[PDB]
Amino acid sequence: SGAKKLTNLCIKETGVTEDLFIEAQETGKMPNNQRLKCFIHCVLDKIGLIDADNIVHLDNLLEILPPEFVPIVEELHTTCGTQSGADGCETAFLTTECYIKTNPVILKLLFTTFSE
Repeated sequence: SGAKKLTNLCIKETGVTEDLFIEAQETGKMPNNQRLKCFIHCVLDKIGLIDADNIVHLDNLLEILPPEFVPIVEELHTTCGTQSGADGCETAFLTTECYIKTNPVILKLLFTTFSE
């Protein structure tokens, strides 16, 4: 139950609440709440996708994932890269906003996954 274990830890660590996830899903617009930004950073950090300098390395998934995920990961990495904000949580949020614009199908499924 890896993804649920990860989600649990990051919920407890950031204080994100279910109302924020419901609002993102029901409105299609992630709310600009710092606890949601930091949850997203927490998830990226747990998977190893953002480093201590707040640079995103989504291309890491390419050595890891089955070939069927390569085109999707490559497109998100090349289109979005690192969308830098003032700190790690802002960078995670801005980069994920770019991911949602680039591949809404995949990001909507991931949001249901990494949700309480």
